[PDB]
Amino acid sequence: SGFRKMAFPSGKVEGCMVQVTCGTTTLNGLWLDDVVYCPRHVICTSEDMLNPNYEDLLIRKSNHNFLVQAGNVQLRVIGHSMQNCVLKLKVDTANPKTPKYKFVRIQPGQTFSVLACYNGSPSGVYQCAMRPNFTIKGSFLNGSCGSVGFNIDYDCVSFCYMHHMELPTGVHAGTDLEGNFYGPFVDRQTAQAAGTDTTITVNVLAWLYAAVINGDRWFLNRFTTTLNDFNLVAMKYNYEPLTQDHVDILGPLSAQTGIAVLDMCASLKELLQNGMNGRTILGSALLEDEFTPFDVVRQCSGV
Amino acid sequence: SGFRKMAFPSGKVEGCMVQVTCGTTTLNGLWLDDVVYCPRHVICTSEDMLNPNYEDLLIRKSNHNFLVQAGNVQLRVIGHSMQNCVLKLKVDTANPKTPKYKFVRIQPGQTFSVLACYNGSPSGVYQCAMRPNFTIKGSFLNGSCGSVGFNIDYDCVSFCYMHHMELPTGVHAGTDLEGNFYGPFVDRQTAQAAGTDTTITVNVLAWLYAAVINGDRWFLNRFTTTLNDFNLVAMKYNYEPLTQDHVDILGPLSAQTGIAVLDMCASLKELLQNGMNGRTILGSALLEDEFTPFDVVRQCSGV
Ligand SMILES: *C(=O)[C@H](C[C@@H]1CCNC1=O)NC(=O)[C@H](CC1CCCCC1)NC(=O)c1cc2ccccc2[nH]1
Ligand SMILES: *C(=O)[C@H](C[C@@H]1CCNC1=O)NC(=O)[C@H](CC1CCCCC1)NC(=O)c1cc2ccccc2[nH]1
Repeated sequence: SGFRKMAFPSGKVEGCMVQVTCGTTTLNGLWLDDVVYCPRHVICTSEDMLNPNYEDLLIRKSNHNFLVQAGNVQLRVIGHSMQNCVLKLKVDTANPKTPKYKFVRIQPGQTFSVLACYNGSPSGVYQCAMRPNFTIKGSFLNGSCGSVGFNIDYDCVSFCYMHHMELPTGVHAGTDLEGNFYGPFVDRQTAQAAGTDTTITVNVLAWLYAAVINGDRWFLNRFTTTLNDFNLVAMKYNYEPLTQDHVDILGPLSAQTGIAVLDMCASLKELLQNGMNGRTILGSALLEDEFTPFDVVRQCSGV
Repeated sequence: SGFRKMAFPSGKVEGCMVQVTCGTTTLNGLWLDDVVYCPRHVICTSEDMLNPNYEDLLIRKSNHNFLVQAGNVQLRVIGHSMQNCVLKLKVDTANPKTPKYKFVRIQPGQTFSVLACYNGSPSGVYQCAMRPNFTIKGSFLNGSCGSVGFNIDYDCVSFCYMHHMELPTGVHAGTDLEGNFYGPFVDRQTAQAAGTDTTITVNVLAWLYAAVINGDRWFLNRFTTTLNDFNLVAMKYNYEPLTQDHVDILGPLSAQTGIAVLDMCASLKELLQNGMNGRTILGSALLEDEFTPFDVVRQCSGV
């Protein structure tokens, strides 16, 4: 029993983290085979953060301008190139700790683990969701750029996020490992800001199922609703619409608990219209939306 | 910016996890140098869980009754002994991945990271506090026994918890790595249950400071209180008393924010008597008590 925000074990990613320095800027890089991946804004000086032309900035660089350090061993850079908003630094040594890996872009509402790093040294690991507005609510200080987000399946690491910047509201923006930003954000200085966000409905329903599996039942009721009537309520409370595919994805949890999805939707409707009346669910006084149905199944396998 | 429940990177502990089987019972062990540590209840059969005599059960065992597997390599057991509620299985190979380590017993109100494991394979990592009643609110299924809790300081792992059992309320109980239980719990079948718990006041104040550092200020006020008047309120709301040592420990966070500790105590008094009036702090609608002052400083270093 119990239900925690749980990250994947981070050792396979720890063995990939390095430090990259260009000029006076230090951030992290990801070393896989003989390539180190990092944010291209490592090459930007304070004097040209408004409208950097990265193609020009990079043409003016040589391999020796990039200092890469893996633990206390310097890696020699033997090529450099840009891939969208990431740099690829070819080094003369393949990482002996390279795990099986993939580069996968995730969807809003999906979750992943972040290994926060500074100076190429891992500091902490935590779980995050990609919000509907393509930001993440992370925990990142100066120096954390190049830290990555990932999921692990069997022994394969699927990297899905590299950190680039913090927006004015304190949420975070970055790219996939092909260097393409999540959301309408750019690696230059603007007034860019997080757009309106919404709550991830299917995840809230998954977490209510987690709660039932863990013995929290007070929010259940004898009612059911139709999908259309539920989505009218969802729209009123800034929740994403629930689709039949979402209902299908919740099938296993519904079977395990014996509570039909539209029955649980009636509970969620009542929680949105009435609140919790001083009670808690899985130790929270808010409806939690950063657990996917797969996260719940993985963690609450057989109660 | 941002504030997350963050665990320590788990790779140094991943390299220590093994599987231990005795009879039909499989759980996890911790392999350090040439010793594997695991819960002694691995030797208990279903027929003697009410009043096992572990001294007798172990005298009837031989080394070959213990099957230890590290990845897909079997380790040969060459000695066995009991240390309080842990078994020590001497094996014929020193773990080449042994980190620098210590065995440290923690205090209630202290936090640590748990590497949940099954069949000697790490599954997830999360942060936990030792409650005042010496339970932990973990996430553990069948097979998780022998999973450990730890903190990391520089490159030294301080192991502080090994998992043994779940209580009837769904919270968890275990030992330090010397095999001594946290709290009034035993590794035999009884009606034992978690005793009354309380909220960790100094941790709530630390988290309010984290919130201020992260831009949540709505709960601040112009008032201050005395320590005695605050502790009268604490007692009414089942909070631990706040000591002058706690005030001293909060010194750095108070200096960084410019908010005196007894000024923040006045805010906490108002939150306990009035509630939050529909607002949130660091994404929570409850007062959070599983971050220590050190956790806050480590994560919110320089905003
Ligand atoms: C890389 O390590 C950091 C990570 C920041 C630091 C604080 N918290 C984080 O996540 N990235 C930055 O500091 C970027 C660097 C820019 C260089 C030029 C191209 C764009 C990225 N800057 C910011 O994250 C930043 C600047 C800024 C100014 C005003 C409001 C918000 C804001 N965010
Ligand atoms: C080891 O892997 C497990 C971990 C449990 C499983 C479910 N969640 C956990 O944390 N440990 C157990 O199953 C113990 C084994 C006992 C063997 C004999 C000596 C004491 C431990 N049992 C329990 O955790 C347990 C049994 C039980 C019965 C009734 C109410 C609660 C309860 N808890």
